Amino acid sequence: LVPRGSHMPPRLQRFPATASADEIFAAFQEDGCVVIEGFISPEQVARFSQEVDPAMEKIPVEVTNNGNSNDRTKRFSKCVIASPTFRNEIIESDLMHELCDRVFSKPGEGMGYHFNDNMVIEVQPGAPAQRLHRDQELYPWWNSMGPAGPECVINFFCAVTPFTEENGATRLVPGSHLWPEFTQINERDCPQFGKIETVPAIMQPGDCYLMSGKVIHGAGHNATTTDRRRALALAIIRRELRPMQAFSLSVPMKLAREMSERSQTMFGFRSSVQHCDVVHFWGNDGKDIAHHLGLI
Amino acid sequence: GLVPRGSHMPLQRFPATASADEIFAAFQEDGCVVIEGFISPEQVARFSQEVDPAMEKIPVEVTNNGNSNDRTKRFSKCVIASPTFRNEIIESDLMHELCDRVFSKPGEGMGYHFNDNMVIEVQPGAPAQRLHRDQELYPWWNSMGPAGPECVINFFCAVTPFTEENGATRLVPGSHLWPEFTQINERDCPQFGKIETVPAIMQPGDCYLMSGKVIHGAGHNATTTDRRRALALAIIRRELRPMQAFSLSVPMKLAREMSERSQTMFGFRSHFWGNDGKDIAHHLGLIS
Ligand SMILES: O=C(O)CCC(=O)C(=O)O
Ligand SMILES: O=C(O)CCC(=O)C(=O)O
Ligand SMILES: [Fe+3]
Ligand SMILES: [Fe+3]
Repeated sequence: LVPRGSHMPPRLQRFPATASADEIFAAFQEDGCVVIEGFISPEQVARFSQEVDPAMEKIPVEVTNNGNSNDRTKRFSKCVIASPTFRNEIIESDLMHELCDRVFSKPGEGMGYHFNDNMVIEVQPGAPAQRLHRDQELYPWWNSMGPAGPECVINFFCAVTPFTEENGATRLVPGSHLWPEFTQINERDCPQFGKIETVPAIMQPGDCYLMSGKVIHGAGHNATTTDRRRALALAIIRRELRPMQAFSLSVPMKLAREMSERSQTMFGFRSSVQHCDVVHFWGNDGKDIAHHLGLI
Repeated sequence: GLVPRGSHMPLQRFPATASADEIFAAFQEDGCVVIEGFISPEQVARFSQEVDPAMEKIPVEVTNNGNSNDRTKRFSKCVIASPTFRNEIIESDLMHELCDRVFSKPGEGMGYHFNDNMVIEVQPGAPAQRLHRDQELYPWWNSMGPAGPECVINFFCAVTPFTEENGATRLVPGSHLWPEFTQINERDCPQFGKIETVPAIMQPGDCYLMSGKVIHGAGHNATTTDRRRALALAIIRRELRPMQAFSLSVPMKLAREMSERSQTMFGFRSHFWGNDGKDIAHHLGLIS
């Protein structure tokens, strides 16, 4: 695309949502991130945006006097409550669960993952760029295991409205999941500070990128005047890690009863069973918590 | 003069009235430490009585299969079953004092919450448990070695007395400072078979605070009638998932009677475990 002799920026691989999960996972392993085009259908993504739009209108845009604050970005996590399309269809992506199993699920131990968050992230016009970071920084000890550590968290980060370089599409650093040392990206700790090359995740509505918690990234500057850049972050963690949202305590049981068993597991309405040499996480005295809740 | 001069020397003891800094210093040195009278004598007796009808309804497995349920009863509904547990035992200021030093960072509130409230009662004849570190439950933790942060700690309280014969836990002090944290088996542990233990001999109300990095295991209960009953207060970093879904099983009535700090321990109160920017205690009806 660029004239010969031009520097070539890093490559984000792209696959259709009809590609095999093995093909997409291979790219995720090589680079730490990969675009899945059509992850959500344009009709599903439009119904979702319409369904969460009243709640987004009620959230005020926060403007502050520190640019390093990551302001002018609306954030909304009650996707299940607000959106039938989200809870009936979006969280039922088999391709999403196929990839989560290839990341998180251990032999004969059931689902190895659950939801960390379901966040609509709408970056307002003029919002400053977000600091470069790894998402596993949320679990502060994880970087110390280096690239040899297991996965903490992954994110299916979906374009709800278009992602462009101008409106603040996430800037990603492919291959940063393989750097020898994982530090915070600051002047004191990161030798490459200020010299780190990123690439934007350009996406159409319904596209998503799957991104390892080991990948350096940061929301871009929204340099536009009118583009509210809407995203949906499906953040998925190991079953042994604590979620950012107490979904089982805020999502009503009426909606829990309508969930598939794997979706109840995702939100903590149903337990999981790990094997330690010769134990339930999130259980109830040896039983699945789903018994006590009436979920059978 | 603690062992005969010339002999090989083979676990410090403090009273609950001692300072948390003194108990924590020994905890840092050895990875475990006894706190005598951690729960008052009348409290542990009320507790034991209060959970005895729960324990009598637990059938005993006689399996010879080598897992931790072979002739060992385990029960986790201590808040539901015991007023003494939820009203007094969990409201120990020292427990929180020590939890703050293990887990909390300045300006960030409580850095810890409950993993489990488990009554463990080793039945007569139960084989000894496998040697393990409690942080094996979070399976990547050993890979960080002794430089890694603290994962889980356990206030392991004697409910009936612990003897060398009825199955008192065998501890390996200082195993939190070994250079490699491995599984403790013949295949993975070069020191297997030569690992030196000390038993945790305790009266009712005593406990030992143990680090999740310390190797240990329950002993064989070679007796005929002694059901060695224990109470394990497993506490984890706030970033880690509990083994019990306490905020879904403990009724809202009892949560309303908890202090703000106990609500946080059970997840009735929230960073992590929030509700779309707000404390989950708001939606639950727990903030004034
Ligand atoms: O909004 C974006 O594009 C990035 C958001 C993000 O990376 C985060 O919130 O951790
Ligand atoms: O019962 C004991 O003495 C030890 C039990 C224990 O360590 C466990 O179940 O994790
Ligand atoms: Fe991020
Ligand atoms: Fe143990």
